[PDB]
Amino acid sequence: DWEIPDGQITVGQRIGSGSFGTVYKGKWHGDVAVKMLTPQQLQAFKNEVGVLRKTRHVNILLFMGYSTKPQLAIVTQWCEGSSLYHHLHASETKFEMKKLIDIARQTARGMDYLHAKSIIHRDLKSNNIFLHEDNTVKIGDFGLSILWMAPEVIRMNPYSFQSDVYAFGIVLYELMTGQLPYSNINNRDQIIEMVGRGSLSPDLSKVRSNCPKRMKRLMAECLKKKRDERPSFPRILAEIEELAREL
Ligand SMILES: CNC(=O)c1cc(Oc2ccc(NC(=O)Nc3ccc(Cl)c(C(F)(F)F)c3)cc2)ccn1
Repeated sequence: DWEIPDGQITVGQRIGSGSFGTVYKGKWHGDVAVKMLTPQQLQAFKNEVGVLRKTRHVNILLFMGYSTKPQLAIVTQWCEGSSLYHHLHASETKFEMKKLIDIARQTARGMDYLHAKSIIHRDLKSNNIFLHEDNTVKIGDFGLSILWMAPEVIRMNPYSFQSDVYAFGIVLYELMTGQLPYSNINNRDQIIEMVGRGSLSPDLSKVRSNCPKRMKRLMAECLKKKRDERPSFPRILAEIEELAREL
């Protein structure tokens, strides 16, 4: 069992807070993150712990334990650095194509793993891909998001391995263009209607000129409106892993 008895974790700096939990930096045999949940959100707690326990993979945020006294707390490793989102869209940081692809490859490894464990992420986006120490991808759920929704998710079960695939295609888009899709649509409501209705889809011409042919192909395959035309992560992982053998 992975329960951590009361009194063992030293709870430090409050890191961020939301409708569904508050996260602190912690000390428990070194640095951890501690996510506090209110007593009323027990079910959420069990469900989040339930999925985290199912995972042991270098590109997934490492689950370490939980506490029921005196609070509902989830304990993960601590990551240093910032979200892929922050790297791509908030910092003049322009990655090299080799680095971009390596990020794609690691994200794909993580997502491939999650699906192998029968886990649909449901909320994949660049805000949830942590660049631990600038190098290693840690996929988790850091939320406490329409841009990454498949048309079928938009329309309102809509969540599948293939809706995850689509979100990942949108991550690919960000990596390959540096931008977010639909940057030219000032209206969130418009994006929801048009993407749902079929009317709207990302402009793939916005990609870097040094973007690999195999990657533009892949991206577009991940973004297919009919979810059954989208490829699975083993294929995706294999095409990327092949592509990265451009060394
Ligand atoms: C600057 N550094 C930090 O701010 C920092 C903050 C942290 O706080 C966190 C605490 C808990 C979580 N909880 C999850 O991620 N829950 C999760 C749910 C579903 C699924 Cl599917 C998964 C998945 F995909 F991993 F399996 C994970 C995420 C982040 C951790 C490390 N570092």
